[PDB]
Amino acid sequence: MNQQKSLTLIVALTTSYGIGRSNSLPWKLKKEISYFKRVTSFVPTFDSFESMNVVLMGRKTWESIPLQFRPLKGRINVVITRNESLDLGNGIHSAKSLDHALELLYRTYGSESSVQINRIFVIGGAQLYKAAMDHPKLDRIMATIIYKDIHCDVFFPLKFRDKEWSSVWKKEKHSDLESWVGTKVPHGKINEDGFDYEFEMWTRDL
Ligand SMILES: NC(=O)C1=CN([C@@H]2O[C@H](COP(=O)(O)OP(=O)(O)OC[C@H]3O[C@@H](n4cnc5c(N)ncnc54)[C@H](OP(=O)(O)O)[C@@H]3O)[C@@H](O)[C@H]2O)C=CC1
Ligand SMILES: CCOC(=O)CCCCCOc1ccc(OC)c(Cc2cnc3nc(N)nc(N)c3c2C)c1
Repeated sequence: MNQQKSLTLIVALTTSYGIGRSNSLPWKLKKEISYFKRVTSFVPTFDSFESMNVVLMGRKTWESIPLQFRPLKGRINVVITRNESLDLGNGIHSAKSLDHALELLYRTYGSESSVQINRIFVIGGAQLYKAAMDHPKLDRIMATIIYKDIHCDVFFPLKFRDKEWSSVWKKEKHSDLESWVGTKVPHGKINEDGFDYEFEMWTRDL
């Protein structure tokens, strides 16, 4: 009664698995953010009458996002942090672990609640990504690959695109990415600001 959905991780990362610098992103990509927004917000139309997605994030990611952009708009935010500390949010949820967030979500958004959960995303940062990679329900990574070894000080925790992980994690066809995300998605290299990047979807078997 708690294991009733897969998790999806969404991340932008360099070819060296770099995700962050000096507690922020070290690139400026508005289209890449709009992608993150489309994907994390997308609900099939028939369901969209009553259903919403969830974004789970570490408290350091929470702080990292500019004040203007919180909570992240038409999704259910849950911030994961290990001491019932002092957050202070407009209906904004707190849990001490990934599984405690899941239980809090299923208790709050039940068979009867007006709002119903479609998909659940883990949106960072490295510490929460590491918990999600270890979680038996994670089966999908939405990766934006950034083809530049931009200096980072925080890294994604498991080299899921490298040969050692290649019997577990498989890159899907672009048409399957678009089928999952519900829209046409740019295919191949996109250039904003001196770097190529591209959108990928990886899966593993549960
Ligand atoms: N490129 C991308 O797509 C993304 C990049 N980022 C970047 O990542 C950096 C943040 O990464 P990181 O430093 O790991 O920060 P995290 O966001 O993972 O936050 C870490 C804090 O969240 C809490 N936490 C995380 N995992 C758990 C867990 N399993 N159980 C309990 N509490 C947990 C802890 O809080 P406490 O200390 O409260 O106990 C921990 O100290 C920033 O640079 C941000 O810009 C973030 C998201 C996406
Ligand atoms: C109120 C007006 O709102 C508007 O007009 C719309 C602006 C939309 C901004 C909100 O979305 C943002 C904004 C900034 C961010 O860090 C600056 C992030 C964190 C981020 C970014 N890329 C990301 N990209 C990927 N592939 N994955 C992530 N996990 C991710 C993550 C967590 C998200």
